[PDB]
Amino acid sequence: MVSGVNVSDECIYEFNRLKVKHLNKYIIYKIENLEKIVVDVLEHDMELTSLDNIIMRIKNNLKNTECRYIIADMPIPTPEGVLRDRIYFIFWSPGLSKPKEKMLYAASKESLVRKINGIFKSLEITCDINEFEEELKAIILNT
Repeated sequence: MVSGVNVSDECIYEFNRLKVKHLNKYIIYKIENLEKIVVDVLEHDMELTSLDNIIMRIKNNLKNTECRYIIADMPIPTPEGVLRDRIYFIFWSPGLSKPKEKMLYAASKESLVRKINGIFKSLEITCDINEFEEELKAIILNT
């Protein structure tokens, strides 16, 4: 939809540091004051290797009552497999987030994604925070 939020330049700055300079393992973005998409969290630990561990770390930054966009460089072995890093974009949209926020995040998602080239897969997760970790894994693993 046509709601009124724009995208801060630091957003793409950090994504590029993740994608190109591999200095970030994941970035969590949020809408600040209902009108600007901004960086909420950056994981600089480029020595984080486990998928399950990265999913756990992301989960600990999320809540049942607020929407987030997450970009994560996921360490994923080929059907071989030689661990290839894939960029996932995740729209966390839990049920207990208020509607004003749910709609705004959904209506703004495109504004963010269309600036972010190189995404391996874009995902929407709307389960309870208790199943976040299992659901993301299931999705990632079922191709």
